[PDB]
Amino acid sequence: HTYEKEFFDLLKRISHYSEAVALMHWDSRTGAPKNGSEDRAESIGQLSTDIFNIQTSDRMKELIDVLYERFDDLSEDTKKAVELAKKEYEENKKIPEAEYKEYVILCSKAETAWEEAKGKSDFSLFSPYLEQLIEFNKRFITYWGYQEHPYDALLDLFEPGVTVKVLDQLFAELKEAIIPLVKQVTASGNKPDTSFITKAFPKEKQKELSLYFLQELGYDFDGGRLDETVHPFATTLNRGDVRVTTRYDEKDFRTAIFGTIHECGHAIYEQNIDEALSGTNLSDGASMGIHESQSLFYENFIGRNKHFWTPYYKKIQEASPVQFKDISLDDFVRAINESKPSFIRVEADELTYPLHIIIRYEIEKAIFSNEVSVEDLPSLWNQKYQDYLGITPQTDAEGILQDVHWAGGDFGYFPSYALGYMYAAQLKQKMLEDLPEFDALLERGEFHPIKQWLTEKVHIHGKRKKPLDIIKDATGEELNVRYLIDYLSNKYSNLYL
Amino acid sequence: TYEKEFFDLLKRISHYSEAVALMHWDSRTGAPKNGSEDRAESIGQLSTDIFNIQTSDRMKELIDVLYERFDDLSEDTKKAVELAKKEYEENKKIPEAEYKEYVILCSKAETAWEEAKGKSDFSLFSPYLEQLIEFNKRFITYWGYQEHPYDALLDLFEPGVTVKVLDQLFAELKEAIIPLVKQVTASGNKPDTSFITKAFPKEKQKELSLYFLQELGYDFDGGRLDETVHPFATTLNRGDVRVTTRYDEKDFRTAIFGTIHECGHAIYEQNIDEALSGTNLSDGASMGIHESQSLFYENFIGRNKHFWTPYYKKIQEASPVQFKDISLDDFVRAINESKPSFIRVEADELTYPLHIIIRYEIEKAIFSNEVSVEDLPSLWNQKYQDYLGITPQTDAEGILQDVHWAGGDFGYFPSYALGYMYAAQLKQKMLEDLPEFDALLERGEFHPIKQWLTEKVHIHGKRKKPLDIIKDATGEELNVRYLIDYLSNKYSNLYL
Ligand SMILES: [Cl-]
Ligand SMILES: [Cl-]
Ligand SMILES: [Cl-]
Ligand SMILES: [Cl-]
Ligand SMILES: [Cl-]
Ligand SMILES: [Cl-]
Ligand SMILES: [Cl-]
Ligand SMILES: [F-]
Ligand SMILES: [Zn+2]
Ligand SMILES: [Zn+2]
Ligand SMILES: [Zn+2]
Ligand SMILES: [Zn+2]
Ligand SMILES: [Zn+2]
Ligand SMILES: [Zn+2]
Ligand SMILES: [Zn+2]
Repeated sequence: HTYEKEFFDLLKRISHYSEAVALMHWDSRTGAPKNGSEDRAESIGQLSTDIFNIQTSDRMKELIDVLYERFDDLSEDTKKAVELAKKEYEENKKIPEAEYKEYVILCSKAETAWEEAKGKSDFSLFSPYLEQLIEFNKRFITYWGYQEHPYDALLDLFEPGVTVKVLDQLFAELKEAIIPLVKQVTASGNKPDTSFITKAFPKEKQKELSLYFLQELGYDFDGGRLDETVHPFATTLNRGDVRVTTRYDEKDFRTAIFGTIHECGHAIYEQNIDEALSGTNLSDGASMGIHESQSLFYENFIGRNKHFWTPYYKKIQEASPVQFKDISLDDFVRAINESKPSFIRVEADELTYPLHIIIRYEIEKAIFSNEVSVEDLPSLWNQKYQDYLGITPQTDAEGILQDVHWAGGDFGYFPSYALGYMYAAQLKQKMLEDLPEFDALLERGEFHPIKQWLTEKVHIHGKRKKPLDIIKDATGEELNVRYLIDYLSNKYSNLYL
Repeated sequence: TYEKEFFDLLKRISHYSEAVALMHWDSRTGAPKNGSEDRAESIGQLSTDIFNIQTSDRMKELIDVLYERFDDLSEDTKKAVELAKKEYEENKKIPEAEYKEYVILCSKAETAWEEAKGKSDFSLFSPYLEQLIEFNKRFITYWGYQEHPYDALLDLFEPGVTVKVLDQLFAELKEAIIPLVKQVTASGNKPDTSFITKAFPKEKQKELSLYFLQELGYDFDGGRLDETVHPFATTLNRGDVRVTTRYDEKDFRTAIFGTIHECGHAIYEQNIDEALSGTNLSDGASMGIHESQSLFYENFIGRNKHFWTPYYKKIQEASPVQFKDISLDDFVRAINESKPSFIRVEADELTYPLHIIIRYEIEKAIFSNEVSVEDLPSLWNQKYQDYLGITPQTDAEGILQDVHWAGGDFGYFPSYALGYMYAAQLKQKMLEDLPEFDALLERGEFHPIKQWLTEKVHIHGKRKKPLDIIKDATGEELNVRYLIDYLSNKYSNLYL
């Protein structure tokens, strides 16, 4: 089919602009000289609008139309690809190209601005951009339109189907189960010694471990690389180039470990999406939610599984000797999985983690129903952390400025971490049927069985299935919170109670 | 509105260049080998994207409309359009589909080249060197030429330079160098060069390179230093000119002169009139003029023994065991040693030109179809014997030595000699306004020298042509005499 090839040719063209775009973003987070900032933001905006144009072009629209009528004579991937392109057409089409362009430029600038604001713990430096980033999104919500809550317009950008109504009901149950559970954890003298955790752990050695764990867990270094960054992230330049980045803290080796493993999650996913889909519309994660189910599956359902540490603790002890000298493997894991309310989401424990997502969800729900101004955000932010965690951020760096998501314009994203955590919980239990020897594998430092399970259930499909079908097909039951609640509940009732 | 729409196309090209530059730089500093293929494609798409703007019909329309209206355009705009017209006319002779696959080939070929050099295996790079040469022979056809077919490629870098010109030009060089080296190779004055090949800790070298970069004027808020196989300097945008180097713990010289050399390109790129930023004119006047700046920094500063007066203290403290009880005097005497060798990039001042000539003739033979790919390693090793009296034992130190070809840079090499000549001329003339030059180096005060180079060379960007740059700066067109005298004198006082 000629029209088909002209269609995929265009996507593959977009594919290349994407690599250039992702590299520029990655380069900006790994050393790009500040003097080049302005032109760098300009170029990212140009190549982004290029992609935008190829997707909003009359020709693209004609190719879609034609291919829809001949829908039956086409293969599965082609059908899904055109339906996907059709939505992206109708969707972008609602936005003035001149606006998308300056927005993209603003994001590139806002993020560099943000990186500085956070490093200095300066809200006022970021504030100006935050106001615009939002002002743009409010406007975009108008252009796309919505059915219930205007915030759904943004939620739909990451989890098609997830609405404010659906989330309220679900975050309700999480509160109902986590908060009281976290109170019990707080009301006990079972607090495990964690003194050895906050000691000095030489950076150079943490770097060795992160690289090591990556190799161990299955991250392909021939198709990736590890580098340092203020805020860890994983990006896909092209199917053969999926990079991850982490952050080291000599007073908490944990941050790098779980951050690296977290990112390793996304990477593994990306490094296993069917190669046939490469260069196309469907070579991407099913949704942030399903993507986060992979990062969280690795970080939490492996990295935070005590058997995962049996074989590796020997190394950790040798990397920073004086610190873990005479610390029991048993004490070590108990120290790692210490649950207690803290300020940083990225570094929070498994039990208190969901609350962070909830806090962000609600603040955003407010920002887009015009209930809060940029000026009162820090105050609103701090209040929520008190309501759900009983602690109040004292600095901007550990407060509102903590995450990069807003700086990049990613509003409506955060809830996907919650969902992702739920998906991970559900995938984990169902995986036990096929791999009962799970904990045994971790102790043997054997991860291909687990990885393979995920590749066939999630990875490989890429965007050939939607989240709903991904989970129903893998566990044979739609997304159900009970699993996460049971996992968490059962796990933190034994460590403390 | 025409002039505006015109510069708007140029700025549009400028952002594609950053993207391309970055993709290139990234592929030389870490990019995963599995994204190798698609990386080539993206460079190709983005490169062809720039090509299409320069060859578009609307661009040609804007070109003509501004020419009619010429006399009313500004000096910058005039030159901007003259350049746009040259590239339009030049690129229009090449089939788009072909430039695209050619760009993709260079990207893939350079990747294959890094590996071939690493494994010292020519067979791995041969399949590519075959295609690169083919495309270009074919390009000579499209562009056309007058005297020698190689003239079409030489024109890509040094407009106005031809085989006739270079033959005569190099002829005088061989004549002055060859006998001069015999002498140096024939004297019991061989400076002691034992402490050089000692072990110099890589991590320490890196500190020095960063130190010298700061000293010589490189702006780190506008750039960065990173490692690579083959050092180079690139401009992503006016405020992002990066430089790379290569550390050898068994000869610190490689990283030092390598960095300072790249610093030259950078100090230049970082001083082109900002007004030309985002345009057609914000670049080097030509490869020769660029190599004139890198070579001025590398040789006329780095190799002027006075340069080491203020820094020799640091070199000793970085690797104390190595330079323990070695006189500053003996140091500079060893640094500027002159013995025939295999690697151009590391070759000494006296023998450097011979390396360029060897490549000049080889390339000349290549495009006049007087040699096949299969026979190049042979011919190459022969010339290295013909001019240096030594034969490469591995293709790594032989024909795989430099990257240029893998990158599709044929007709580029001569520009190093022209730059070296330009440097020699700029130098002697600079002595007129700066006699205390050697005094400045002893104090490590370079601002006087940089500012001179900036007013005479950098600031202009592409506003002036090389012929214009040199005439305006020295008062006379280019002249080999300055380089011959400089080398003649300098290396006669060392050994003879
Ligand atoms: Cl990021
Ligand atoms: Cl981002
Ligand atoms: Cl194994
Ligand atoms: Cl290169
Ligand atoms: Cl002296
Ligand atoms: Cl190159
Ligand atoms: Cl002197
Ligand atoms: F890098
Ligand atoms: Zn994540
Ligand atoms: Zn970002
Ligand atoms: Zn295995
Ligand atoms: Zn150079
Ligand atoms: Zn002297
Ligand atoms: Zn290159
Ligand atoms: Zn002197």
